[PDB]
Amino acid sequence: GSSGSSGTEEHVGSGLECPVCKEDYALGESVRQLPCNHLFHDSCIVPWLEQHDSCPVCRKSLTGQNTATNPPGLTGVG
Ligand SMILES: [Zn+2]
Ligand SMILES: [Zn+2]
Repeated sequence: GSSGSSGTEEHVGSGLECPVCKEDYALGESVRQLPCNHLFHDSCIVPWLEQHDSCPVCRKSLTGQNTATNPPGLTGVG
């Protein structure tokens, strides 16, 4: 009958679609991984962390040292 398998690699394409838009990834699509084991589109997270600086899913504090930390961009930012 039907014989064949591939598996579930870290980033192969298994329910890993970006949560920000809930669409999907792409070999060429620049993806970003979080310290909480959560990936996100380099175009969905970039503009996110620069506003919340956390995970849009679990919001896992992406900082441990003192508050004094390099800014996401320029004072202008909200
Ligand atoms: Zn996205
Ligand atoms: Zn997370």
